[PDB]
Amino acid sequence: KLPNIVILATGGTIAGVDTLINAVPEVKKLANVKGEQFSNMASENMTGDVVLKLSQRVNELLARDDVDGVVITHGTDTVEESAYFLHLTVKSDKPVVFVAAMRPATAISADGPMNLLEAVRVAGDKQSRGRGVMVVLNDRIGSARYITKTNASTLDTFKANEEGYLGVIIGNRIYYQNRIDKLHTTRSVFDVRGLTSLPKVDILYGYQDDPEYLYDAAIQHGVKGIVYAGMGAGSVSVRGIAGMRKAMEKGVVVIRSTRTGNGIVPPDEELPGLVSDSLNPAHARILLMLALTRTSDPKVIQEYFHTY
Amino acid sequence: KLPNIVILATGGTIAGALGVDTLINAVPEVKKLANVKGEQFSNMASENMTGDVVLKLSQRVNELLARDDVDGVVITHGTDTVEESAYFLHLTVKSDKPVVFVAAMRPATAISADGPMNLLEAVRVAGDKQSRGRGVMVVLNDRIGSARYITKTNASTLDTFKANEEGYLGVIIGNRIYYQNRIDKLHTTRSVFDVRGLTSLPKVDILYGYQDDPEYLYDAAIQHGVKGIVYAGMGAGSVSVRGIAGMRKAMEKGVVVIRSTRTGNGIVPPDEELPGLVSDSLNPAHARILLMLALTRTSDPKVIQEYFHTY
Amino acid sequence: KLPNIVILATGGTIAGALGVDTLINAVPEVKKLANVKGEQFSNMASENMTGDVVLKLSQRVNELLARDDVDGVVITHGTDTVEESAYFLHLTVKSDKPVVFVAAMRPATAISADGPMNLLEAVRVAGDKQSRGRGVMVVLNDRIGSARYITKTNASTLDTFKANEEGYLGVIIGNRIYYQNRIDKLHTTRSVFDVRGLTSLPKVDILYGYQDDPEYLYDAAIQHGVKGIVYAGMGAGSVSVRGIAGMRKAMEKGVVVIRSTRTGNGIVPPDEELPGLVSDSLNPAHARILLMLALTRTSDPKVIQEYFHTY
Amino acid sequence: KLPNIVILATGGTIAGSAATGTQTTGYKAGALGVDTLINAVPEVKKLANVKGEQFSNMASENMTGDVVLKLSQRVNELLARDDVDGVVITHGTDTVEESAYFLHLTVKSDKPVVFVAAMRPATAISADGPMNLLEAVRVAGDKQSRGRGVMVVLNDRIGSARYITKTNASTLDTFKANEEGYLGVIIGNRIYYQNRIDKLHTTRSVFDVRGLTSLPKVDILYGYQDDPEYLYDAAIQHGVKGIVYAGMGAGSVSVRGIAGMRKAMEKGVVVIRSTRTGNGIVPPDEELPGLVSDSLNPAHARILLMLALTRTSDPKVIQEYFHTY
Ligand SMILES: N[C@@H](CCC(=O)O)C(=O)O
Ligand SMILES: N[C@@H](CCC(=O)O)C(=O)O
Ligand SMILES: N[C@@H](CCC(=O)O)C(=O)O
Ligand SMILES: N[C@@H](CCC(=O)O)C(=O)O
Repeated sequence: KLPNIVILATGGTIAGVDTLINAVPEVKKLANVKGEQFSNMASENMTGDVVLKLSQRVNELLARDDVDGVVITHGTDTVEESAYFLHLTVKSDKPVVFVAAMRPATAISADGPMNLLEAVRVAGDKQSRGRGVMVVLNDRIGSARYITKTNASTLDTFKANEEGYLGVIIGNRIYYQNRIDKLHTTRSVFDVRGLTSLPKVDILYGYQDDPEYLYDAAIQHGVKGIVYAGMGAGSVSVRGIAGMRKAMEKGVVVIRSTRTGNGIVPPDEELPGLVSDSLNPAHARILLMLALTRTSDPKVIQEYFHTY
Repeated sequence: KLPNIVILATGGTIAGALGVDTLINAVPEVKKLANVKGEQFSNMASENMTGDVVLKLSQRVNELLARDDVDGVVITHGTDTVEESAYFLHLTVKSDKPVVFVAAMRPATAISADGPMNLLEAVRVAGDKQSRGRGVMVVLNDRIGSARYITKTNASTLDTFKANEEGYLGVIIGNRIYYQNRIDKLHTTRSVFDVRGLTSLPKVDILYGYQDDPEYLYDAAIQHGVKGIVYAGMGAGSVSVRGIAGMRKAMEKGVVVIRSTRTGNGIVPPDEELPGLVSDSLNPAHARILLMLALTRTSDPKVIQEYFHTY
Repeated sequence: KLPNIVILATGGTIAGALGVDTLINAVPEVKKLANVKGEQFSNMASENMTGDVVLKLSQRVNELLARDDVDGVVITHGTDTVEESAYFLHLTVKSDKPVVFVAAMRPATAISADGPMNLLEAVRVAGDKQSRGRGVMVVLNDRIGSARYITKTNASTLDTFKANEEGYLGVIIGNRIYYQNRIDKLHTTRSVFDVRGLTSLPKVDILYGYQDDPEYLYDAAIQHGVKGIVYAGMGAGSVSVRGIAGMRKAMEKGVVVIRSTRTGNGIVPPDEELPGLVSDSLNPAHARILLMLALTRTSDPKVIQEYFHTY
Repeated sequence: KLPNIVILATGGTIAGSAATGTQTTGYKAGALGVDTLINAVPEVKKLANVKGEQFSNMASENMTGDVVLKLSQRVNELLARDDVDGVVITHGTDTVEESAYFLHLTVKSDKPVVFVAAMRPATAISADGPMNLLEAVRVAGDKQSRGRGVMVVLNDRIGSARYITKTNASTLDTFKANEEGYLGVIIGNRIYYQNRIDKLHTTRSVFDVRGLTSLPKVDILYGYQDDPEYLYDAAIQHGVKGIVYAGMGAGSVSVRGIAGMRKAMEKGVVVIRSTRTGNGIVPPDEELPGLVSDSLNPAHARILLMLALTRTSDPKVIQEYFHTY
């Protein structure tokens, strides 16, 4: 028979979850779908405490024998943060597929309907198991660890320039290309099912004349971590170095990432802080927050940035 | 005979430690492309380049290009903020003579260092008469990028400088320049921005957009006297309820807010439902440069918005 | 007043069978942007479009643009060979009025079909005063590509039309056109090519380059009277010993040989030690179009090579 | 101690030289010996115990299936030895993706096989060959590189032989897999692995050519406006066993191409519909003649079809190979 798929709605312009389902009745030929309204917000207002609750609910659903996979509708702007959080914390090999739309549901040539169909097909395919959390738009299956919104406004915005897609959906058929060589889901050390709150982590940009006082402000409000969206390969001005050294003196963990959009920030002993490997600032903040729920050991956190 | 090209050095791994003359003598082939003079303007890693110094760089380039014995200028620079320096000069250099920034992703001592060929290409571009009137250029890895579109897209690769949606102005293949595009924007001799009499620039900071982004960072920027804030927003400059509160406080105190995007590419469109101006297709670093220069001429938000659509 | 735009239909799945008026009524918003008139030129899948028909298409567009009551033309077309038809008109249409090809990767009946918004964007482009004088354009997926640079890069995706090295002329975001580039090539009103009196075109075939590529395919093309051969070469138009023998036989019989590349992008540079001319950055399908038009004016290889560097 | 790596040289610009250092074209490929290349990069000896072997010295546009067959057989011999930990193969850029994918399907070992090439001749200013070779040796000698299929390394990137292609005629960064990305990257003397390909290769591949002396003939025909039926006739008459069609869009066929393919199939020729576009999926369509290439581009599709024809004539089996290899 058909796979059993829960469509868990959080908001986003792709949207009422039942209104969405009935607007795309073809999904009912791909799966037995049940809609659940988890929240209804624009994703720029999604917060870590709500994402935590999202992961806890998804873990509960996937523990059920009558649930084969979950599709999560979400706004595009921060889907990559929510998706990567669940990538590290969902303790199941059953597919979890985030889906979103770049055009509103009323727009001409709205992309939401076909994105949803594709997400349900992916979530219901036996071959989709064990691949980590996925993000599906525009016929592409992206890994939550590599995929990012690369363009403010286009349909094809979700890309992983250096890492490619896990697969594509063409002609109602899934073509799997890659498995990511990173830890996730069932292999992940992270289990947050007993957590109720998350560590505070802020992101500071790197640019000519970047100011020291933004580090001061972050320290004074009690951040546990700072992610630096650095110039080039996490390069730091003399002002940023002063700010990072002050932050580390107060026990704040600093991760140097990159503002460029892609690539590796390599280790460098003459610079302060840890390095983000190929994690962009938004993903690096998610991983650092979760790491800080378990450890403050810099060697462990640095390995996590190389392996997750 | 040969064009007269000044190689104006600011630092960077293409040299920074080595002096400009060490670079020239390491690549003696440049002397077959132009009569080259080295001038050491500074010698810093580009992450320490500052607006006050970029201001002086533009003023010095303007003096050089005013001379009849200078046909063009090649500016050696670190990769990390070359796109900020180049766009500043894109808007303030008052000449059609070529200004070409060049950089290297590998240090000059590395195996297969890219600096030598990047410099050779930059000199060929700066000395070609067909390069005039094209705006400020950034040359690496056989590519000629416009200062308005080109950005460092990768932390660590040789091919990092790309303009994903706008492409390259031209390419250099087999010792020949192939020009592909002219940028459909105002620059250089048609720009209203003139800083030849300025000594300082308005303070403009950049704040990131992300889940749980904090209001206090807006408070801190206001309390330290920023005149503008560039917001590297989620998606098309979308703003959380906390960012909205912070922007409303900044605007009440007269700070100009530009909504840009953290994504890397594309258009932030006007939106009546959100605070602030929009950055068009300017990324946060370029938006900060334009906003700083705009604030030297006006505080009218409708004029600043038009600058962002035309420069 | 609204611009007057003709929607000239040739086929493709954007109307897939379906008449042009049905497509217009499926996007009634176009009537708010322009006074539109549909004209059914043909109704075929674009893999069956032929040079003789493209010739007539070019002649009909020139007739329409000669009229004072026509401000621009949108041409609906299949995706598979739109880049061939579009580049042909890019070289042969004698007007600065916009000519905008539009297509769809999903059939008109599909869920989330891209045709309606592509058509709406194409009409917005064709009717905008800022769109004049830019050469022939191809509009899909919010992007405006030049017919000289744009190509179908993916067999099956909505975002397939890209120009990796040259970017887009502009984009359409939030019901507004953002122009980024003007192509630095000759086209339309500055093109030497005129086919308004022709009824047929010279025969030109394309042969692939690959390991073990066979000499007998050159023999066959010669025997069937080709006037030109475009070679989709390995790398930068590299040729095996078998391809060299085939090209030398073709050139001895007066066949003009153009070396292009199978790679998808970039410059095939001059190499006097290899037979034939080089395609500059033209891919094999575009190179065939230019070679056909070049042969209507000359058989001089030096002149043809200059065409490939300027068009 | 250090891994033992054989550098097996076939030719290419990476062994190319010229009269001056300013010409990046007009040089001559396959003119420097492998020991000249190794001695130009002596740092390789701190990464591995290296042995150079001159297999051939030709421009890769002249590489042929008969020689690629011998290359696969020689690499299999080398990797069977206990004193060989991996192999680096220097090769011209123009057809490295064909040679690499052939060995991807036929090498019967998990030890790394890494193809390396250069877009600038060895004498050029800022020549890329030296660092590409050092990266390839680092990759071939790392035990974490085992079991990943055959790799192609240039410009700090590790590409799978199944996805990587030369995308630009002339640039250093030409080797890309737009939709599938890189297996890994090499930054700061360190390898970062990102992906494992979800396809069959090497030790899990059914293709074995170690006893073969010849390969089936397969030609490639382009799809375009006015494409001629006579090229199909010519291919049939010269005895092709397979035809790969570099089709318009998603393997779409004109009325002339359809007539040609039906003639070929009536004569027993296997037709694979691929795409000239550069990327993406050619989907099944029973309304059209032939099999479909999945995401294989024409040059890769030709290699897989040649190897498929060494073991099967069953179209269901061949189509399944194109979906799984
Ligand atoms: N800012 C909105 C955009 C619309 C959408 O992507 O759904 C959101 O992320 O929710
Ligand atoms: N952080 C250094 C990197 C070296 C370089 O790019 O030249 C700089 O930007 O100067
Ligand atoms: N083969 C069809 C594909 C559908 C389309 O692009 O319209 C054509 O090019 O006409
Ligand atoms: N045609 C030459 C160029 C080599 C190269 O660029 O590596 C070959 O493939 O051998």
